[PDB]
Amino acid sequence: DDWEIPDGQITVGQRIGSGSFGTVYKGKWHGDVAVKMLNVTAPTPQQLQAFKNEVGVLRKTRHVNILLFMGYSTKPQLAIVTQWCEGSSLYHHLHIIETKFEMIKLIDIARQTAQGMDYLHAKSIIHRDLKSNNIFLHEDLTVKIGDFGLATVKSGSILWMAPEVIRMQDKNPYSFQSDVYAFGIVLYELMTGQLPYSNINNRDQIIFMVGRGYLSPDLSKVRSNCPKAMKRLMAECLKKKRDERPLFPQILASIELLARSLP
Ligand SMILES: COCCNCc1ccc(Nc2ncc3cc(-c4ccncc4)ccc3n2)cc1
Repeated sequence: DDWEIPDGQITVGQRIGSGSFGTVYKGKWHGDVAVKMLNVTAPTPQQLQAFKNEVGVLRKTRHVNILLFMGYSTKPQLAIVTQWCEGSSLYHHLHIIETKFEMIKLIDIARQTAQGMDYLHAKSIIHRDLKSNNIFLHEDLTVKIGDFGLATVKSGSILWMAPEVIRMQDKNPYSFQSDVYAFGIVLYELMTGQLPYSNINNRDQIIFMVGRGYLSPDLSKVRSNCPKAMKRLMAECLKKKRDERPLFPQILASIELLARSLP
């Protein structure tokens, strides 16, 4: 298959954010789309190789809970195109507008997010930048997992980084478990309506402490009706040492099981 999208086809619109390799806009191409895109046609083989790699990953993802890849432009500017999510990111809902989701919808947002990752990890893909920001909500109902900028087979966003990633020896601290840890921090975002470590106000300290294992999210901050199995599961994903964290299959199952025992 060739998903290259010929020149002239796209009508690019309003700015949205600065994604890993460039700038996102709303655009049009057989309907509303998103277009992540590098503004310069000065594209060094560092930029032009990242792009080639993101596309290579996006083109292996066909799942309800992964953001639908649709195609790529080379000319005029480098561009990647995806489905447009009516509803914005999970970050926006939880922290910007403070949407008070029902506890069942929370558990489902978790369920679904886990499903996407599980699918991703079976396809042998490490997302490497999971976070509410990159989790998008479709008609406020369905979860779509986003920015594949960093992502691979075989960045000033710290709060979702496992300690070994904050630490650094290997060029390869990333694993399915380092993804599990970021997922851990999403469960917390969802169960607390809050980013972790708000008592601390100094970012560099957060970095140092997490990596050492002095800081770790305050689970007492969960909502009352948060099930104690969900409370116990956050703990599994947030376990300081990578080897004690469960992979997504067992996480799904646990969220599934706990969804069943539910008022
Ligand atoms: C305070 O109120 C603000 C109003 N919200 C505006 C709004 C609404 C919806 C979106 N939706 C949307 N929907 C999907 C999006 C996908 C990517 C994205 C990022 C990286 N790679 C591919 C796509 C990036 C941004 C995306 N944004 C954005 C802003």
